[PDB]
Amino acid sequence: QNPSVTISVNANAGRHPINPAVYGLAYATTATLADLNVPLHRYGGNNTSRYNWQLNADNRGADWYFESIGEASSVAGERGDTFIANSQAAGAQAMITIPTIGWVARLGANRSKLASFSIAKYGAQSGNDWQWFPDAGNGVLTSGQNVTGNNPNDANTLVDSTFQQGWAQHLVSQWGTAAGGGLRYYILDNEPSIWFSTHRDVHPVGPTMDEIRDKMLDYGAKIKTVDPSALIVGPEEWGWSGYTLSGYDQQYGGLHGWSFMPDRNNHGGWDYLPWLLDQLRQNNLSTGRRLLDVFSVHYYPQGGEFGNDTSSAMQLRRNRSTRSLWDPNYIDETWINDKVQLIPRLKNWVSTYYPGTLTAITEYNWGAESHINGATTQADILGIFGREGLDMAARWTTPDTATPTYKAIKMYRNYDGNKSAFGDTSVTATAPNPDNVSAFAAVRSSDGALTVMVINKYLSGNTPATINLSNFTAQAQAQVWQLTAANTINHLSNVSLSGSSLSLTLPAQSVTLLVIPAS
Ligand SMILES: [Zn+2]
Ligand SMILES: [Zn+2]
Ligand SMILES: [Zn+2]
Repeated sequence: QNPSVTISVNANAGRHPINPAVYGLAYATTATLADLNVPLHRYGGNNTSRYNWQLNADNRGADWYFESIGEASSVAGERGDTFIANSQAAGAQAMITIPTIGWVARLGANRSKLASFSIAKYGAQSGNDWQWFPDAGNGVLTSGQNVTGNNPNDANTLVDSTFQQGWAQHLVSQWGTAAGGGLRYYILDNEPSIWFSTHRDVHPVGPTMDEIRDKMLDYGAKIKTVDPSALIVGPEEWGWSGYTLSGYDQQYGGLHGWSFMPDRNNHGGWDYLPWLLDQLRQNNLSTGRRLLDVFSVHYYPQGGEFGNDTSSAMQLRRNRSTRSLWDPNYIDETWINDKVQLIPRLKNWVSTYYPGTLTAITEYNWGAESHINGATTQADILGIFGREGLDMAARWTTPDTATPTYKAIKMYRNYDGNKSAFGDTSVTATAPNPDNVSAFAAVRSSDGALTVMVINKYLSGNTPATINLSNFTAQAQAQVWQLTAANTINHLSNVSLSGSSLSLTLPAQSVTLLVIPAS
């Protein structure tokens, strides 16, 4: 039905390891972490920036009327300990976000809720938590203008690095050091550059690159001192603009155009993250101690695919927009309007401004989770991650178990229900056009088997495909597992060799895994 495709896989080219940390997830259950066989679990997000560990509570920020709400438990840090217990109960490494913003939540009498923009204290506003906290306004006047001189102490308390160090001490005491099997990843806040938006109530002015640098040096030292075996992750920036412009400049730009970036101008025209990395590198050179271990950013496509729009046009965009993660000649079809090639960009930035620093995308989501288009896209993302050498990744939230996207992940980490996974040694696999059909390959170390994932992104018609192998002696038959809109991981009939190649027909919008044993 569709034009035939030839995919060549050379087990001897592009050889490099695939860190299983690329299959990371945020907010999943022990059951899911175990079923999907994911080794990384992330506790992060907007509210985690306002978490007070001694009170065991946080502020929802712009997400929910800037309300300070406590957890049921009054035990300092139980949220974190419960998160960690659930993670290792599934054999997964946990990541805990440690506030750096300073203003964390505090509570009222008997752990009662507090609000940063009390309507009674600041006047009528365009929004409020009418159903659960009517006095909690959205911080916007009826005129549409933001409320301004609000007192940050209304629902918060100013804390510092020594305060957070205490949490690290609590963590190490309860779980041990990282070297001993305790918390391995400490994340420094969340999307700091846009604190002036998400955490407007407590940080109305965007942070300069100086203040983000100082906070990482400061908070990073405190944590390393408590646990030198632990790994620090940051800066968790939000997206494109936050890669070259500090929060101060992003905000300034929004208010006066982009003809003059003050913070950038005071730093020799340097780009934000490159400068931050270089700045950390210099400090590492002066003290001889590494404070940052993993360079992390978040990335969500901007063309509108993040959501549930499953029209043909959007599905096609999802088939393409995925290039922004690796393709150097792909201009993002959005306001970004530039060649982002994320992973190569992150790798080059680390290699150029702070060698030895790992790379990660701690937040991403291409949408359409309950739709096959979302699954082919997710499977595409996972393949790209392993091929491009991303060190770690954390999908923003875990897809529902009934979803086809959930299976897409499973196709890589537990396709047979036996925890069998995609290979750990990436090898070259080239497809003539990833937009309609992409492929990824690797060689498993335990089995020695060659695993080849083929994604047919075409919206209709069967697609005949032939896989040509190079430098791999395989048995006469390759196993086949497949996923389609039928939302079921099917174990198809084996396919036979025809020398050093195998052919098969690929259904439209499908994820097929080929397990080719060695010898
Ligand atoms: Zn600040
Ligand atoms: Zn304690
Ligand atoms: Zn400076």
